[PDB]
This record gives sequence, C-alpha cells and structure tokens, in this order.
Amino acid sequence: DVLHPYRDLFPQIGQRVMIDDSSVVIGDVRLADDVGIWPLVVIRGDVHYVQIGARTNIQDGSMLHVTHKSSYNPDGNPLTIGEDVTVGHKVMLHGCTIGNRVLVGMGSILLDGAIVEDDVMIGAGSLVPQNKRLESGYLYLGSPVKQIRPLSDEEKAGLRYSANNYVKWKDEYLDQ
Amino acid sequence: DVLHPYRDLFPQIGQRVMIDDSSVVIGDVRLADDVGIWPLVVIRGDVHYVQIGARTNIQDGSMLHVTHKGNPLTIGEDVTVGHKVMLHGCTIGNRVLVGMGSILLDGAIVEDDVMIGAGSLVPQNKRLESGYLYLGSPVKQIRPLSDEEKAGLRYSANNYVKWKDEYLDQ
Amino acid sequence: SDVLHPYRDLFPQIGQRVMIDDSSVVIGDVRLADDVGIWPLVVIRGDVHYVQIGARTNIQDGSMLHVTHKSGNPLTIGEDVTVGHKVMLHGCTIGNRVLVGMGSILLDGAIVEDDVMIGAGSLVPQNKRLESGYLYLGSPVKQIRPLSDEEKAGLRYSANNYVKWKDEYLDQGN
Ligand SMILES: [Zn+2]
Ligand SMILES: [Zn+2]
Ligand SMILES: [Zn+2]
Repeated sequence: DVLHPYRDLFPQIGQRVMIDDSSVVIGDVRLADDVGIWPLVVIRGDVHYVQIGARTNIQDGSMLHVTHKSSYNPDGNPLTIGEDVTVGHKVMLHGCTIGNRVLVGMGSILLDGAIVEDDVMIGAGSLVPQNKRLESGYLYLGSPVKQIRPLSDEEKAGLRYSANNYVKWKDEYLDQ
Repeated sequence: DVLHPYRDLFPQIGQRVMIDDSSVVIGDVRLADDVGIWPLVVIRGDVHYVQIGARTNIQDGSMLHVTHKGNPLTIGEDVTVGHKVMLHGCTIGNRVLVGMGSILLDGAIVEDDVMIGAGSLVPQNKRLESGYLYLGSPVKQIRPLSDEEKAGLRYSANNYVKWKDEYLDQ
Repeated sequence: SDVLHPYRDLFPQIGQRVMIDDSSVVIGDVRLADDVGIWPLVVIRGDVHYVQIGARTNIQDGSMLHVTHKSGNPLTIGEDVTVGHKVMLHGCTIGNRVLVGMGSILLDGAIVEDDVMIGAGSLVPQNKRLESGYLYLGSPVKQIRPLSDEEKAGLRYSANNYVKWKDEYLDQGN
C-alpha cells in the first residue's frame, strides 16, 4: 500500500495522520499527530531517519530523503522537520533540519546540512545550499537563496494559519 | 480511481479526454474536449476550481493547484503544459507553451500566443504580454515571437492531441 | 506491480537484477541494463523514440525521463550513472560515470561526456555539450573547474552504493 519497510525499520504514525494512497513512505519515518501527506509524495527514510513534527503538511509531489553515514560523513544527514511546518508542492528536502512554523515555498530545494530556524519563510523555486543556516524570522528567496527582509507580524502569524488550514483540509479528506 | 471528489465537487470531463491511470484529479476540475492529462500528474481543485480549455495537454509530472484560502486556476485552449510544470492559481490564455520545469505563481497572467522557456519562474501577479518569449527565474521578456513560432504553438497542441488519441487506442 | 506498459508494439526490455518501484511508470521502448534501479514515482516514456539506460545506473525518486518530440532523438544514459531526485532528462545523452544533481534539468540534444558532475538544481540547455572531467553548476550551467581525483572516484562510489541499496529492496521483495 503506502507504508513500506527498510531493513527492520517501519514508519511510525501518529493520530489523525493523512497519507494519500498515491504516495510512498519507506523505512524510519516518524509522522507526529495531524501530519498530512498529500498526493504523489515520496518520503524515504532508509539510509537514515526522517522525523516530522505535528501539524506539518507535506504538499503534492514533494520528495524527502537523507544521506547515509559515510567515512567523511559519519553522522550522515537525517531529515528533521518541526511542527506547524508548511512544505509546498514539489519541494525537495534532503538531509536538512527545519524548525517550527516555517513555510518552504513550492518548488524549492533544500540540501544536506541546511538548517532553517523557526518562523522562516522561503520563496517558491528557491535553492538552499548545503550547510546553509537560515536565521529565524526572515524571508529568503533565490537560487541560491538570499535573505530578503524580516517577516511582518502578519506573515509570522500566517505561518501558524497556513499549517492550521492544511490540518483542516487534511481532515476533510479523512472524513470522506 | 483517477477522479476524486472534494465533498460535493467532482471533475467534469469533456469529449475524447485522456487521463493516465497514474495521475490524480481531485474536486472541481473542469476538462474541456481533447484535453490530455499525462502520467503522474496531480490537479487539485478543492478550495477553488481548476478550468482547462480544449485541446490542452498537461504533460508528465505536472502539479496544478489553486490559491490557498482566493484564485481559481484557468488555462485556455491549445495550451501546452510542459513536463513537471508547476501551475498555482494563475491564468493562462490560448496557444501558450509552458516550458518543462517552470513554476507559475498565484495571480500570474499569461496572455495568448506566449512561449515560456523551460525552467522558468513567473512570479506572483506577473503579466506576460502576448506574442513574446519569456525565460529565466524570474522570467524576463526576451524578444517577440516570430509568426513561425507563434504558429509552432498551435502545432504543439495539435501534435499532442493526436498523441493522446493514439494512447487512447492501441 | 504493473510498472511496465507498452506503446503500440514497443515494450520494455529489462536486464538482470533490475528494480522498478511499484509506484513508477515505464512506457514503451525503454531498455534497462543490469543492476539498473528505478526508484519511487518515476516516469520513463519511450514512445516516439527509445530510452537506453546503461548497467548499474540509478534513476532516483520523482525523476522524469522522456525523448525528443516529433518536429526526433532518443534518451541515452551510460553506465554507473547517478541521476538525482526529481531530475528531468529529455532527449539527451549522458556518458558513463556521471552524477546529475537533484532537481536539475537536461534538455534536448544535450551531450554529457564521461566523468562529470552537475550541481543540484542545474539547467543544461539544448544541444549543450558538457566536457569530460568537470563540474557544471547553475541555470543555465557554467563549467566551474576540473573534478578532483577524489570527486571522480566519488562518481563510482555513488553508483556502487545505489546498486547495493537497490538490491536490498530486491531482497525484501523476493
Ligand atoms: Zn537522496
Ligand atoms: Zn497550492
Ligand atoms: Zn517530452
């Protein structure tokens, strides 16, 4: 179906979690409560784990992976996502770390080692370089991304609103 | 199966429409005649509707959605939507070619007879003048299209129409 | 399980120890050499022309592979090649031991020579030739510098790792 194993590892699911039947979730993947996985999304936590916080939405066509533990990269790079996170359509997340209340614009690519602090907004089609740290409360855009400006109080609030909205849209589908 | 409902909203399909079994069409999605939806495509018309004109092709990997809660998705006729194209709450005229891998954001407006180079990013609320070539991330007006090119736009739609009628048969 | 689809009279040619995720779509004249690994939600369409993928080459999750439209040109990928996540390949040619950075787009007629590295999210324009032994980055790509010996070695290690990971999935299945 949608949940697949890798070695002895199997996805750990929370409450009210949605995972479209057209998506694929493999290995050590943890989905906290109210997480919604939309259509044609792939989350492969095989060579390392993928942890996703509560009320976080992974939108249509997104792709999530990690990097294996190697010689110069003994720790490898697992994928960690906080709560109230909005991951846009066709986003590419790879071995990075995302705090809480963050919005990753559709079409963006976040590479290994990148760290996105809380209350951050990333413009669509952006590219976040490896080991790039995004300072909290700002808006970044571009390929490679550049810090554009602080977020308005409205925009910060929008981060929470965005997540909630998706939690709701998620529930409407579970209700069908 | 391939057509999913969003409460009381269900896709409306015209004549000779092609939808791959691997693609997902949800909610108020309106497909005119000869529209061809290709492999692994997702079209979501929940919070708002999605309307796609006649003889339009949505190639492999595209993702079509509307403006989150504020703007429906409208695509004209003879429109060629390249592979892995991202269209979000925008408005596309007739005889338009959206280069594969492009991203068109909320409120963007593409007039008729326009060509968008592959891998482009059309920012939010941006309008593209008819008869021009736009390329880049964010796109820039490159130059005007020759009559020959403006013609090639219609021929692309035509070719893909035959292309989808072929999959429908053999 | 129905990943293999035909197109007219053309049908996929599969080699040895080849993996194709059940969520992926392979259509028409697609030829997969030994140890090739087709990952989740990938689409490979060899209808108006064929697709040839050399041995030990990996096509990562969400990639889109197609050939040139009539107006063609087949898609040819060498051996020990590493095609990154969500990469778009279209009527181009890739030599042996090449790593295509995730999110990149390679257009019609592009020719990538052996031992090459393309940065993530790059765009290779039509008929563009990528010279052997270099790193290319950007949209559109620019020749940055020669790959070091370690980097070249890295190309082989990458293909090797994906061949193993592929077999682990083949193991869990069978
Ligand atoms: Zn990866
Ligand atoms: Zn959307
Ligand atoms: Zn194509």
